[PDB]
Parts: sequence; structure tokens; C-alpha cells
Amino acid sequence: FRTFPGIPKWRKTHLTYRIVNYTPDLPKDAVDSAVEKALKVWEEVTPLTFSRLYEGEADIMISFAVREHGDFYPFDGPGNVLAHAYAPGPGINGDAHFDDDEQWTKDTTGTNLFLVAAHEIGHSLGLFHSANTEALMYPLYHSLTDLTRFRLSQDDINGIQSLYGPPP
Ligand SMILES: C[C@@H](N[C@@H](CCc1ccccc1)C(=O)N[C@@H](CCCNC(N)=[NH2+])C(=O)Nc1ccccc1)C(=O)O
Ligand SMILES: [Ca+2]
Ligand SMILES: [Ca+2]
Ligand SMILES: [Ca+2]
Ligand SMILES: [Zn+2]
Ligand SMILES: [Zn+2]
Repeated sequence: FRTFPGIPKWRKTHLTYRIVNYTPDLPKDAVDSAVEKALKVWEEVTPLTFSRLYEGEADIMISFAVREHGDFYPFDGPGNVLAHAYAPGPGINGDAHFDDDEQWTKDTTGTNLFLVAAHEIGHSLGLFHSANTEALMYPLYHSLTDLTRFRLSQDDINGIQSLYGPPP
């Protein structure tokens, strides 16, 4: 696995997130679930905990957008870049943005929001890209035949634990 240069990481174990807005593709509940599951993935292997906020600034601000969306990294329309997030830190750092120009499905027929959310969150916590192809943190998304066979690789776990340690 690889972490970001300088090894930036949250200096606290309890992070707040806030789904700023939703995609029209899925009902609010399918979106909420996808992100709770997303975070749960990391919560299970570290001493990290998360609480949701509806107002103000959360550590991880989550939102769906297209093309120019208020940052130095515009989305590219359909395909290619699906979403992007920022390594741990203040302000925009830690936030995750999802290209709403994709078709967010809750399965593998389009772009699965659960998986993408899971990968991007890996970035919000300090994990960069892995060279292992079976690792969630691998550079490219790929159509999983099964969402029921998904699990973090020992690599993704090794990495997150090297940063926040194992769960107490
Ligand atoms: C770029 C950004 N977002 C990635 C997430 C990919 C991912 C991996 C594993 C699970 C879920 C999601 C992203 O959007 N990647 C694109 C490709 C970017 C290519 N850029 C480049 N080579 N310079 C991606 O995987 N796209 C894609 C689109 C349709 C189907 C399959 C994959 C990042 O993490 O740095
Ligand atoms: Ca933030
Ligand atoms: Ca795109
Ligand atoms: Ca969309
Ligand atoms: Zn953005
Ligand atoms: Zn990535």
C-alpha cells in the first residue's frame, strides 16, 4: 500500500462527516446506506469512529457534482474520473466529491456508489494508491461480479493500521 507523501493523518480518532447533497440517481436512503457502509469498512479495522452532522462543517464533507464544482479539480463528464477526495487535513482536506455525471447504482450495473465511496474515504483517512490489484485502494475501479465477495484486502488493512493502528 502507499500513503501520501509526508504521511498526513487525522490527529483524532473520531471524525464527522456530512453528506452535503445527494445524487438524483438513487433515493436518499440508498445514498446514506452506501456511505455508512463505506465508513463502516474502515471503522471495523481501526480505532476510528464517525458521527454524522446535518449542519456546519464536518471533517469529511461529501457531495455530488459535475464539471466545475468549487475546487481546482473539475469533473470530466461521463466515464474516466468518477470521484476524488483529499488526504487528512483542515478545510477541504478529507472531503470527497462524486461526479454526478456517472450513473450511481446500488449494484454493479452502473457505477456502484458503495465501492467508490469506500475507495475515496480511504484517501480521506490518509491512504494513497496500492499496487495490489485486489486492494480497494488500487488506482482503478472495475466492475465487481460480486458485491457479496467484497472485503478489504490484507493490504488495505495493513496500510490503515500502520496509520491509526488496530482496533482497541
Ligand atoms: C481518481 C480518483 N478516483 C478514482 C477512484 C477509482 C476507484 C477504485 C477502486 C474502487 C472504487 C473507485 C477514479 O475515479 N478512477 C477512474 C480512473 C481515473 C484514471 N486516471 C488516470 N489513469 N490518470 C476510474 O476508475 N474510472 C472508471 C470509470 C468507469 C469504469 C471503471 C473505472 C482517485 O482515487 O485518485
Ligand atoms: Ca474537510
Ligand atoms: Ca466522470
Ligand atoms: Ca448521475
Ligand atoms: Zn472536487
Ligand atoms: Zn484513489
